[PDB]
Amino acid sequence: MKEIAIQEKDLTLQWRGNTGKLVKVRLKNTRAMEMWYNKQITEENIQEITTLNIIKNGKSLALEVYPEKSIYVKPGRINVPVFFIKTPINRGVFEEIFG
Amino acid sequence: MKEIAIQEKDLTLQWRGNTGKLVKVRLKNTRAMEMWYNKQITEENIQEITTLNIIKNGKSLALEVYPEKSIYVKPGRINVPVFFIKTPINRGVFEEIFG
Amino acid sequence: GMKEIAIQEKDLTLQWRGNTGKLVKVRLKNTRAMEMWYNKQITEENIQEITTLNIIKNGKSLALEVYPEKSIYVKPRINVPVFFIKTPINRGVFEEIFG
Amino acid sequence: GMKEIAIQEKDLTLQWRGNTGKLVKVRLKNTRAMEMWYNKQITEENIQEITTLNIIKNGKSLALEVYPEKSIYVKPRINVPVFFIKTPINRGVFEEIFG
Repeated sequence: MKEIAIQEKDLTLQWRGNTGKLVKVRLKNTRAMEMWYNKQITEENIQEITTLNIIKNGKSLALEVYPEKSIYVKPGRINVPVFFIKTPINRGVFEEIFG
Repeated sequence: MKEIAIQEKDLTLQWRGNTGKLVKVRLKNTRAMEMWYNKQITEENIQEITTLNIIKNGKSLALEVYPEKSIYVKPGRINVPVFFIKTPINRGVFEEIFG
Repeated sequence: GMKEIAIQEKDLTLQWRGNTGKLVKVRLKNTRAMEMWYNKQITEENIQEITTLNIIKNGKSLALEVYPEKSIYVKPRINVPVFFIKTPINRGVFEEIFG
Repeated sequence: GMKEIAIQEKDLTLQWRGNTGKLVKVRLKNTRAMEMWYNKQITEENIQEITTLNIIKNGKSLALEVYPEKSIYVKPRINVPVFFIKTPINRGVFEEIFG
C-alpha cells in the first residue's frame, strides 16, 4: 500500500457516460509540471501508488487504483500521470460527498 | 539549498501596496490539507526550503525565501505554510512573466 | 407569447435530481444577480415573462423552456432569480453538449 | 445624457498600463459577449450610448466613466465590446476595493 492525496481541482475526471462509474483521473498540466519538478510522482514510482486520497471542500475520499494500469499520457509540454480507478464510485455520490 | 515547486494557483500572494514587492505567499487551505496528508511540507521540514519555484501558464520562476521566517499560520481546519520572499520581485514583472 | 433570455452557464447554480438526473431548476449566482439588479435585466415584475433560457457555454448554446409561473426570487444582500426547467434534460447529455 | 451599465468584473479582461498603473480599457470575455449578443444587451448600434460602467464584484460596486466615442467591437466566433476608461483608477486602489 502507498497512498497519495491529490486535491480534486488538479484532476480531470472521466465518468462513464458522464454520470456513471469513475473510470480514470488525469492530472492537470500545471500540477503535472509542478510534480515533475518535485519528483512527487515519476514514471519510475507511479505504479507504487495503490490509493488516491481525493481532497476537496475540506473533505477526503480514498479510492483504490489499479497500479498496473497507471501510465503517463502526452501532454502541454510534458506527459501527465493517469490513474485507473478500482474502487467503484459513481458521479452522484461523488458530487454528494464533495458538494 | 532545497527547492520546492508550487503552482501559483495554490498560493495567496501578498504584494506590498497590492502592486509593489512580493512580501509573502500563503498556501491555500485545500492544497495545505493535501500537503498535510502527504507530508510534502511539514512543521518539521518547512525551514529546509530555500527556494520556491512558482509554476503557472507553462512557465516557472524561482524565488528565494527567508528560511528562518517560514511558519504555519491558523487555518479552515488545519494550519497553512507561509513563506517570506527574499528575491525582490514586483507585481508588474510577475504579471508580465505569467501573463 | 415567447420571451427568451440567454444566460451564461457559469452564472447559474444547477440543481440536478439526484445530482445526475433531470435538471430541475437553475438559480442565478449572487454576483450576476446584483448586476441584473442594477441593470433591471431580470426583475420581480418581469421574471414571469421569460418562457425560455438559452444556456451559453464553451461557445455552444442550449435553449430550455421554463415553467414561467414557477419563476421566483429567493433569499441569497440581494434576492436572486430561480427558474424551474420544463424541457427535460439530464446531466449526461448536458455535460455531453457543453463538455 | 448619461447611460450606465453594470458588468460583473469576472466578465472583463482589464488592461492596466504597465500591469500595475492606470486602468486603460476593459474588454468583455467571449462567453459573456455571446450572451450579450443573443440578448442585444450591448450592440454595435447602442454601445456608444454607455457613459458609465458599474463594475460589480465581491458584493461591491465601482462606477467608472468611459470615453463613449472610443467604445468599439474587436475580433475575439463573435466580436466583443471594448470600453476605454475615462475615470482615473489604478490597480492598487482597484484591488483594495474589490479584494
